[PDB]
Amino acid sequence: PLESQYQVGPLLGSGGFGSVYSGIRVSDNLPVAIKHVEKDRISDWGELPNGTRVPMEVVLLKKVSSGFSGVIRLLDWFERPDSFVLILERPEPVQDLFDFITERGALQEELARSFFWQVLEAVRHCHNCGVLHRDIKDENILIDLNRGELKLIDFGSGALLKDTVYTDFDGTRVYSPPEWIRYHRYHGRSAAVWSLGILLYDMVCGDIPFEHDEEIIRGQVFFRQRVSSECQHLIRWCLALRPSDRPTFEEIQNHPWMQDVLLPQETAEIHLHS
Repeated sequence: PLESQYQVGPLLGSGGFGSVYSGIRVSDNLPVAIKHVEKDRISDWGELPNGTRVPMEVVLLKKVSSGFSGVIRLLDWFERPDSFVLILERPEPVQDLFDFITERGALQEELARSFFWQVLEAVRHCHNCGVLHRDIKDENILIDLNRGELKLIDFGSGALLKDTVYTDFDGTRVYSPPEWIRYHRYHGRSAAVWSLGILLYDMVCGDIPFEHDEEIIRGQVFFRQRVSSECQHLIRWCLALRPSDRPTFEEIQNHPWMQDVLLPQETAEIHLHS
């Protein structure tokens, strides 16, 4: 019954995703995030096993809800006359990867390795559960600063994972692959790998490689910071113009740059001062 369950706090953020508030679960003082989405602004709608009409986001979150801490967890949701309200886990203290990179600059490679591996494990979990996120980027990744653990957030542009072609997209253009820009056609996993290349470059360089369609299409990658030969190779591989030339998730995690990753806790002790 909503009001008697949560104590609503300050606005955490807003945007294409909705409006997200800090909240507390009254029953156990649990930190939560309360995300509101207007029905009018809802892209596409889904399908609960019981068959009520909910936004796809709800569908996707439930499909990826489990013990695994690499993806945000949906705890409850409500329907209102003009909106849906999502109760989500909130780590505390937390900071997003965009803010982290803004505050700290280009990340040491040891750190970018730990973070990127964890992103890979989380996207693999999504795909495994039939979910394609479709907006992988620094802003949609939270860092649980205590545990050195990353969380994927905002599945509001996601879809069910299919093996046929997608002709629709509404994630972040600068993270979208050349085949979306040129043809308005992509395949889930290979588009995901492209965005993973953009994000890796973002971590090691402190900014994204392309701002304009022409740059995305041309595919030429310039390194503005000192980046190791192996990291450069991995990044350029993910950012292959032909989708079919892109690494599989397995090929990425077998890549030599990806060897000897730190544990999340190790990562926090060293790089998060914990």
